[PDB]
Amino acid sequence: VGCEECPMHCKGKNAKPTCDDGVCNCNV
Repeated sequence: VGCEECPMHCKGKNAKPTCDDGVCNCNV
């Protein structure tokens, strides 16, 4: 995953993606 490829991976409704040291992660 990546910062420019996060939205594609994690996609829901109340799940916002985040970038931490090149580590993408979606929470809220």
